[PDB]
Amino acid sequence: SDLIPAPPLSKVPLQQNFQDNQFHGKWYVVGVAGNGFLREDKDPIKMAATIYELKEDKSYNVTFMKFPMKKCQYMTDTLVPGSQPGEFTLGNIKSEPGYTSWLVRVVSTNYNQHAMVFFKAVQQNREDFFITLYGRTKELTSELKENFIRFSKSLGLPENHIVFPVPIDQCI
Ligand SMILES: [Ca+2]
Repeated sequence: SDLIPAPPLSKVPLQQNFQDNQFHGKWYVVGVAGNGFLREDKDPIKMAATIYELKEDKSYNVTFMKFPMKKCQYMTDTLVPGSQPGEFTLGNIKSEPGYTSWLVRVVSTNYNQHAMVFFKAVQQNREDFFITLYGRTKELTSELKENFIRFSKSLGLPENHIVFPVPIDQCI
């Protein structure tokens, strides 16, 4: 009853010279892909803003809709500095009563338009991973979306594990 094994970090690019002070602010989740959820027809992933606040200790406070982003419930957690700039540990992506935490690698960004971010369970026995496509706006180019499908598939994901939330539903 297990998941598609997570890729090694060797297959995941890291944004070089990551600028933490340009990555802060509001990002929309334009695309989500992962091994741990299915493209539900009658309960779709909602588009939600994610807020990054940069702290003086170079952590971020991050505010986001709880995964898997089907209920209009938000949480705040912390991105703690990882091995390099642009890589972090995140404590939680939802209510997690088990021994669970997340490695976060900013794969690519241009700060003012798009980002792609990789997440994988830290725990040795866990295979959970996902990728988010961030937009400063609710819409991104065909080119940016196709590149997200490309990256997502490169990590073993089939098409039914890749979703683009409708840039609508402010969770009324
Ligand atoms: Ca946790």
